[PDB]
Amino acid sequence: MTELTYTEEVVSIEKLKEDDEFKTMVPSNNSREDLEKSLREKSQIFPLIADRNYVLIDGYTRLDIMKKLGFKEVKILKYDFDSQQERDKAYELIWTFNGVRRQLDKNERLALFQKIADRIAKMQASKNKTEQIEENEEFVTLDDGTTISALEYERILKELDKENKALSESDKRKMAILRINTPWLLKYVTDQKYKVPLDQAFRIYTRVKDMGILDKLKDLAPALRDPLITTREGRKIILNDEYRDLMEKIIS
Repeated sequence: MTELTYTEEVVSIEKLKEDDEFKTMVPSNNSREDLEKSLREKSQIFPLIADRNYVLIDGYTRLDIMKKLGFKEVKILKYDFDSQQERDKAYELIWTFNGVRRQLDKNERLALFQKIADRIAKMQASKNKTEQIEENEEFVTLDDGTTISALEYERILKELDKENKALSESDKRKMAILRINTPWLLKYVTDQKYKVPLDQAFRIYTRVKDMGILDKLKDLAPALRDPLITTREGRKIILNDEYRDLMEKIIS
């Protein structure tokens, strides 16, 4: 992978062009007032991240705040690549500057992590097709035709977080297995509405797959599946064995 280079410069605040995808990459959080006073008191401590053509990659909230605070010019890091052609590079920057961020809870960074890894996967299926064994058996098909195994996806995760500063070894493997084998289940961990813990979601996975009822659970009606999963009360029914009879009933 080519090395990323950039230069530090100051530009008119209106010179920055926004990319609606990058604008919505990072899950909404409660950090606005945080970097609102930072910019209020001591102005710009950190520069924003832009590409060669001044397309904003990272710093959409910060830019919005500064626009409203009268700021006329903003310090940036202009990287020497075209985000519209080398998206993969923009994707990496957004992860680098957000995955470790503390203002983001574990579930919001996981949702970002997946959003990133999914992008990188398509970026590699468009190059390879143009220019543990068990884990390599299962595959998922993204909304573009890009298919991939739990193994490849997991290796992609590691590449994005080698020093495990964002997640742990087992967390990346748990997430990878869920992402490929049971996407509908991962969404519960990713959904802002639920923020179901990963490790808890994975316990449900291994559990329901031992009972041979992975598909019954997946095919359950939302009215029944949501409460059974997004609630601690519901998980007991799935996890604690003294509730087998109830579970079998819920299933059908």
